Amino acid sequence: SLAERYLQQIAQSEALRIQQELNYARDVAHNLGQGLAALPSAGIKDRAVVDKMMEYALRDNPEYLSISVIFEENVFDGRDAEFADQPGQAPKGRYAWFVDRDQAGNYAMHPLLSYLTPGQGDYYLLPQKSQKDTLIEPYTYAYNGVPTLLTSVAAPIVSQGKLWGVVTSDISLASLQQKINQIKPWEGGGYAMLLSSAGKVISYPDKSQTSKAWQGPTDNFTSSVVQHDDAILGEQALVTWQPVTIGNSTEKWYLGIVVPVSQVMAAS
Amino acid sequence: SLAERYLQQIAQSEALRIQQELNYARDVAHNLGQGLAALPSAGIKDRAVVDKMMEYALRDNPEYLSISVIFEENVFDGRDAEFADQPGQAPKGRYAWFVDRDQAGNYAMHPLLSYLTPGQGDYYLLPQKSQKDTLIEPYTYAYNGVPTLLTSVAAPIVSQGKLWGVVTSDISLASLQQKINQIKPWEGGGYAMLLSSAGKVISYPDKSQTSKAWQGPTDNFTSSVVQHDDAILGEQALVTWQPVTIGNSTEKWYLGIVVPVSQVMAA
Repeated sequence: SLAERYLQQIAQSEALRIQQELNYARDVAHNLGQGLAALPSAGIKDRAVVDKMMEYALRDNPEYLSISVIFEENVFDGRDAEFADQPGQAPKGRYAWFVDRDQAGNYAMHPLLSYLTPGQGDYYLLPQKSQKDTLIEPYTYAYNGVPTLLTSVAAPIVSQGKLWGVVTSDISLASLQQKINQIKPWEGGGYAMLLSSAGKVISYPDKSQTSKAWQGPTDNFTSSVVQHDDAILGEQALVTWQPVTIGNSTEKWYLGIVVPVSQVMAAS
Repeated sequence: SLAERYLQQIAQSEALRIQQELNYARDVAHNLGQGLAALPSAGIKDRAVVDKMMEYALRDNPEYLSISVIFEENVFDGRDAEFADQPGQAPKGRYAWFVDRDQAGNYAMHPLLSYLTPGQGDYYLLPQKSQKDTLIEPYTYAYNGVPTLLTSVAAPIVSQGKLWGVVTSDISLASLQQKINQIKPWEGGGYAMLLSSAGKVISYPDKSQTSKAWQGPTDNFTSSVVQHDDAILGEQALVTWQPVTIGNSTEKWYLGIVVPVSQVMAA
């Protein structure tokens, strides 16, 4: 049907827009990583140089929560054992650090205490093993004493067959929701929703649903158009899903478009 | 009008896909540039470090022709005078270099001899003046002795108020054409076109129009659908235009979608 193809095409356009936002974040992390891997080749072995490069990347991205960098064991300078148990360092002396902004807006380095533990540390552990770009399931981190729901857009660092580590761009769920809730897919109405790979809510007009498992209408996040009793719109709605993918990832997120049957069938 | 709106939506999706590809190149150049500007701040003043980061950016982008970096005068190391008027260097001893691949496939650094000359050097001169990301009008450079049509995706380096220079990702027009000509906007049929800001043909299914001016019926590059006799399709066709923009560029390219009227009149 012509209406349903048009609806499918709207969903495609909107998934491409949000895909551009997430790829931008992947690119910041991926391109920062390629430059960091060039440093040992050029004879630069000073971890303060990595700190400054990470700082300038965060500086250029004022809405990001932080940038995180994890090199593989010893590959940067060979000195993980010297840092191993010193105060304020990361587990086993690894170059595993992130940069964020303080309450005054100046830039601070903090060690990645979580990077070896399953769950919290998946921003490192999952892409380290797959060597694939990865949109990480939503989780929580306290920045300046404020619990914050976020995702990480993680990019393995691969060059000349060698894994150098992982770089991530750390993105608040709120900032994503700010873009998704602007989407008005049909004559200034309807709404858009965004779901993770595991089907966790990234953005839904009922913010109380954030980070929770979706328990609703999808038939395996189909591209087909399906009619549902929608609680946000309070009427019969048409729903279609489109995938969102970054870099070389094989997994995906799902953008959903929801429009009222009344305004669609009636426009005909 | 529902058919019109769908056609417009198709153009918007195809435009977004091309725009993602051009923005990937903008990002390569922009993000390298931010890393390079960090280096003096960290005490690195060795031009060989810049060489290596450029090489690693090109290595990660085997399809690109080269990556070019032009620093502003003396901003990296203050030593331009020590490199000035030596053969093998760029004009005035500037850090102005590109990296490319040999016929053997290994990486070589070459000076940007043209960075101050109007026309050939616009990849530097135009973004240095506007300080905006810029899709450079298509031009020619002899890589390894072979004239090649390319565009440069140019990203001025700005950090904490200061212009540090310009980085560019240099892309062959052939690779862009190879992507535009796979676009089949309708049922597997029709085609897509790409005009530069100046109306030069970036991509048109007749490649002999490449880089030439477009003396065709564009309606102020309107989203509005317009009907025209089309030579490529050989029938009445519907045309619609959508902008394509990178970074903070104020200028844009235009993707045109062209589909036969007979197949749109179907539904």
